[PDB]
Amino acid sequence: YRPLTLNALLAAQGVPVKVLDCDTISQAKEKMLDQLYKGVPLTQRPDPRTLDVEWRSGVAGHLILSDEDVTSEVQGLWRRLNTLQHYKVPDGATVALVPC
Amino acid sequence: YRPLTLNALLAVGPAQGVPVKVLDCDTISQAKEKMLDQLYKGVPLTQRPDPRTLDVEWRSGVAGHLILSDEDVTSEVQGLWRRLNTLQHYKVPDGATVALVPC
Repeated sequence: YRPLTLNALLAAQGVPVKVLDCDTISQAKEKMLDQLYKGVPLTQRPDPRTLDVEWRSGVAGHLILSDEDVTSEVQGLWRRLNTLQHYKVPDGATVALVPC
Repeated sequence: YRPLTLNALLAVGPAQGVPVKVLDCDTISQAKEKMLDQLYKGVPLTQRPDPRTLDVEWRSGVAGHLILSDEDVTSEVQGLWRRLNTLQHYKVPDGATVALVPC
């Protein structure tokens, strides 16, 4: 259970967000929302489902992260929920919440 | 990987069951497809119900009349891993009566 800190954006300026590398994308997204909306009135906060999680990697472009996609580990009838470690998200990664 | 034969019925309309060979490792979706193809043998595609409009009902005197699905509250979990439900998951026995119910 390695902790990480994300540089979270709502898409200009990044905010630190404490997460674990074994958090699912859903779990990490909650934690990001908690920091990013802290100063936003209740009535102005979007529904989380209208946002996607976008990892803007340093050197290799942007990627939408989700709990289930073409990358998910499958073994016969079994499937693993995608985590931050699954995607190889490093400590200090810039991650944006973007219109879905 | 045990073969099973189900006693398959339609739940609407007026011993009535027809035999359907399945595998116990078939998903509910897969079992449903095999049940429709036997029950509706001879009936053109255009005269068959959309499969998504039917639920699979296992009429057990022991477990109850259960609606079976590929994914539900009973699905096996292990950490972050979830398994699709099969006939073996529900422990549907050989010769089980299973109905297709308008859904």
